[PDB]
This record gives sequence, structure tokens and C-alpha cells, in this order.
Amino acid sequence: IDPPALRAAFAGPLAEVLLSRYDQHASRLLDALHALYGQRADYASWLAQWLGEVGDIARQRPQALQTLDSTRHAGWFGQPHMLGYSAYADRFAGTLQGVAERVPYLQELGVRYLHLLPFLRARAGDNDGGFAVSDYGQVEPSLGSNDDLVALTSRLREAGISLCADFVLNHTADDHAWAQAARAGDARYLDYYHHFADRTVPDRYEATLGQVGNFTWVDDTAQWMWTTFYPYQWDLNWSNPAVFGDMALAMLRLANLGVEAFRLDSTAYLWKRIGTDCMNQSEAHTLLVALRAVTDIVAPAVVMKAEAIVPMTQLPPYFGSGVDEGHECHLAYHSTLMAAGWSALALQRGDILHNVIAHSPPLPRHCAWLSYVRCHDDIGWNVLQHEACGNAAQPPFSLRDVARFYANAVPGSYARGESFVHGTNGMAAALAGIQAAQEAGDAAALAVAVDRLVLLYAIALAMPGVPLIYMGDELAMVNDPGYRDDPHRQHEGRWLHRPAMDWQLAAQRHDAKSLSGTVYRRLRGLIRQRAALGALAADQALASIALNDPRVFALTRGDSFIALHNFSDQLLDVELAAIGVDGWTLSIVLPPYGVRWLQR
Repeated sequence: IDPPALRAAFAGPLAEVLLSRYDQHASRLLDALHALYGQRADYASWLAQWLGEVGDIARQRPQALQTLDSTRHAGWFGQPHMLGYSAYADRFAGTLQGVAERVPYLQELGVRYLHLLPFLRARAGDNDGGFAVSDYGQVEPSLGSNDDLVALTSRLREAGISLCADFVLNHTADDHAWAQAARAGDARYLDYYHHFADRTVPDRYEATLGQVGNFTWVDDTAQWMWTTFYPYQWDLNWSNPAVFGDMALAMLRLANLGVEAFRLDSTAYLWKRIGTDCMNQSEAHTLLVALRAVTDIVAPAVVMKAEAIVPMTQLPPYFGSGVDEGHECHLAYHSTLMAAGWSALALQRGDILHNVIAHSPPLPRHCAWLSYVRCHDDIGWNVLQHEACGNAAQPPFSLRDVARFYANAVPGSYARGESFVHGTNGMAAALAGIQAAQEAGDAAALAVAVDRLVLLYAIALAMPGVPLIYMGDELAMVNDPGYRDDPHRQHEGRWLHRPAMDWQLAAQRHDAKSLSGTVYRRLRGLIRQRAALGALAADQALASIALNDPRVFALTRGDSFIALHNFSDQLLDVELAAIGVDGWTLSIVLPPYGVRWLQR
């Protein structure tokens, strides 16, 4: 208790801007922490010490970053010029400094938000693609060190690009320094994890748990360790304030190295409670509110993004529920839209997209969506289970049929994906028909395939928030079956859509006659138009006009923008009086898989 004392601990021996923010946000932070740890005898002593540490980190934040902090307005990340890009640092340019040398390429595309997949120290051996983190405070040696991260983000800022980094807060690798200390008998760090002397308590938990099989016996610690995911990933005990404190500090150190966005991974499992499924508990959101409050005070230029890949009906809480709305995550991934796009494409049904947008939870103030077409993972069709059941406006559809189509397990498919309802692996270009058309040297089919790819991206680009291009899609890169020939990746089918960047192919973006140049040019056109449309800013409404033709999808933004999509293989038109329009293009005829943008 005693706010002035805590403020002084935070303040240090002797700051106006930083302290003004503390005065406005610290109370929310304190209530969150008290709700979670307030009953502990060590709470007060822990809090005072931690705030002192936070204050020191805050004051050492680079001036350039402090400037972004005090000049960025809320919702900056949702403006029209914002365009994202996701890639593995090694696959894209080998190293961090290599990524920095490729910034001109990112700047020409129009990128302002770059997500580099797990680049922090990862577990030796298997590490689930870097998600088994062994050190939150140091870069994977093969990519460089903190010095290079700093140089990278400085270079990125020179192009107006914000770096997004994964922050795996639910668990660490079993070789993380904390885990090694636990292995060595340090009771202090053993307590950073959920450990049990025997199966008694774990059995009680498991009774209501699910399988994603949640506990692993470890010889070195002589205890059962909570392991929701891989046996080598130990779940942190967030009921321990020291864990929250050290992770919060680790987040700020990363922010001080230039990280401007944090993809909070596996946040649903942050809080455990006997009797529950230990998922999406109230406390897990309280933890995110706390972390968000810390950033509002120390580094407000930063954004918090929920990684959670779930049905859009489960996303609102992440933006903060009730009194906390607007005080939790800034962004969330619209996975329902992503899967609906591919489903709509394979079934030639725009009505599925109408269903998704018409029911898309309205974004809270200063919050936005992360829209995308593909990512480093397989397409998880299950997120559409609800929609697939159909409703009064949209008849049901088969997810199994959609999966089979993209896995080319059906007679007439132009897709070349691979089954992982099981997910689907493969590059956007492979799924859209581009790979198949290229294999057959079919010019006609290639052109249609290019339209399909552009169509799905146009949808993401019209969304409120950050449209995230997956590395290589702008060049229509196809699958990389190469992983199939080396015993180290062979067992991981997702490598099929995790190719290394082809910089020679990238050089072809200049030849408007090449496939890559054609795809690149078309995507660039949409990107530029999006950048000029204020109606597309995240604070503007997002809706969908119900049309009487199931093949078409109409997406509206604000009250002056309308995007029309034809998800069928046939030419058709949409009557102006059916969408109450008669404006400017940026009835209306829509070619197969065509998209049209209009404004007042």
C-alpha cells in the first residue's frame, strides 16, 4: 500500500513525462497485481523492489524510443499506411544485420510493421521452431547478439518500420537459465515453474484438463513439471509474483533494444485453477492488463498483440473485458477471416465471408485486427467450426471438403497443399493454383490463379488494423519440398511453406512481365490505394452488406468505402441500388475472382 512511497521507489533518488504517465496508469497496474498477489505476505516487499527495478529500466530507455513514446498517438498502429510482413530472420536474410541490409526491399513494398519469428536463444536440439525459448534477454547466436538487434531496430526505424517480436510468456525451454537453476537445486527458480512432488495434485488438475499429457517427470528437479505443450517446454508459475516481475522486466529490456510490438504467445494457459480447464481464466487477462499498464507507463510506443488463434467470438476479451476494455491487448489475429477466405475461395461462396464480417466483433477504441492470408503455420480449419454449421443467411459448408480440396485429394483441384479436420500446409501461391499452373505451363490458368491470390490479399488489406503479408507471397513463391530430404526437418511438414527467400526471384519484381513482377505490382497497387484511404483507418466502422447473390461479398469501411468481391469462376454484376451506392471506383461488373474498390 501507500502510493506515494511506491511512486518514489519507481522514481528513484531524483522524469516529468514518465512520472505523469505513472500517475495516470499505475493505479490500474497496482489493482491488477493486488488481485493476483495481494494476499501474499511478501507482496509489499516484492512490489516496492520490483517498481524500483522498473523505474531504473524506464530511465535507461534510449532517447529515440522515449521520443516515440511521447509523440505516438493511441491507435497509431491502425492507420491506413500500416502494412505488415512476417518472416523468419534466417530464411529472409540469414542474420539480423542481414535483415537490416534488406530494409530497402521492405520499404519499397510499403512495409511499416515487421514480424520476425522467434529469434531469441532457443533450446538446443528440438525447439519447436524457436518457440522453446532458452533466454529472453539474448539473440540466437547464429543470428547475432543484442548489439545487432539494436542496430536492426535502429535501421528499421529509419524506414518507419516497427519490429514485432514473439514473447512466449506461458513457458520456457527446459534449458532456460531458470530451468537450469532449478535443475541445480535452486528452490527460488524451481518455484518459477509449476512443479509437484508427485502425481497427486497433477491428477486433480488433469481431471478437467484437455490435450493440445500436461505433466512431465524430470530427474534433475525430481518433480513433475507442468508441460502443456512439448515435454521440453515448462509452464511458468504466474501465480508467483517474481515470475511476473522478471518477465515484465524482460519485456521492457526487449522494448529498450527496439522491439515495438509483442506477440504474446499461449496467453490462454497463463493461469491454473483446479476444477477448470486452466484456459482463458479471468486471471490470465488480468496478467495482460498488468503487462499493458507497465507499457503504458514505461514504453507507450509499444503495442501488445494476442497470438491466440481462436474463433473470433473468443477474441473480444483480449482487448479487455468490461472495465478493462481498451486496457489490454492492442491487436488480435483475425484467424476466422483468414480461414473463411480460403474456404470461400474453394467453395466459390462469398456468403461465407459476409457471415464472418457481419458477425465480426466491433473493435474497441484504439484496438485493431491483424489480418492475414498465410503464416508459418498450417491453416487450422477448425476455427471455422461454428460458421461451417451455417445460419439463416449462409447454408452450411464442409470443412473436410475444404481441407481435401487444398490437399488436392479431390478430382478437380488447382491447389497443391498437403494435409498436416487436419490443417493444411503450403504457400498461398500453391493453394491458390499458381504452383499447379506453373507446373503445367498453363498461361490461362496462371492468370486466374494470380487473381485468386490477389483477391484474398485485397480482403486483408481492406481490414481495420495491420494486414500481414507472409514472406514471399508478394513474389508468389511456391512450396519448398526440400525439407523432405534432410532427417532434421523431414518430420516437420510445415517446412513446406517456410522457404528461404529467393533474392533472385525478388529481383524479378522489376520485370512487369514475370509472374513475380505481376503479383508484386498488383499487391503494391492495393497497398498504395489502402494507404490513401482514411476510411480504412482502424477507428472507422467495418461491416458487410447482405447481398442476394451467395457468390458475392461486399465489405464496407466507414460510410464512404465499399469493396466488392466475386468468389466464383463466372462473370457477374452487382446492382448499385443493392448496396446503396453510385460513387467512384478506385451496376458494377465483377470478373471471375475479381475485386472492386469504390468510395463516395
